[PDB]
Amino acid sequence: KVFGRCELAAAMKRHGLDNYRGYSLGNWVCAAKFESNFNTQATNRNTDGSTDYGILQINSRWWCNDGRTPGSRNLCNIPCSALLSSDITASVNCAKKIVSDGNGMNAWVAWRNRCKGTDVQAWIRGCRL
Repeated sequence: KVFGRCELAAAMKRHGLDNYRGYSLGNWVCAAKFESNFNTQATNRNTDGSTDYGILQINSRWWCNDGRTPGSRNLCNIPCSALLSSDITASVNCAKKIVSDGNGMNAWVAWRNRCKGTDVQAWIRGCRL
């Protein structure tokens, strides 16, 4: 599924991500925009042999099981394929674990390089939330 911007904002808010770990909704929408272009089906191989999955590009070395990643810990206890569903529940639940792991949203490369420190409120401008 390719979400619209406000569509994803609404879903993320319903699932409790606005201000989760102190990260405003705009931070999570900006992260999704630059990680996946709001596409639940997005996948991208990493050099270490892991792959990132879904709207928040969750990695198969630590978080989800894809059956082909050396060193995989599956800390979200989910198949990586679950993170590609049109239903974002699994991605949200796993993202909550990741952002709680110590370094906050810095886990998300694209957030750190493209969202952190910017006017992230713009990402929810116009939305009825």
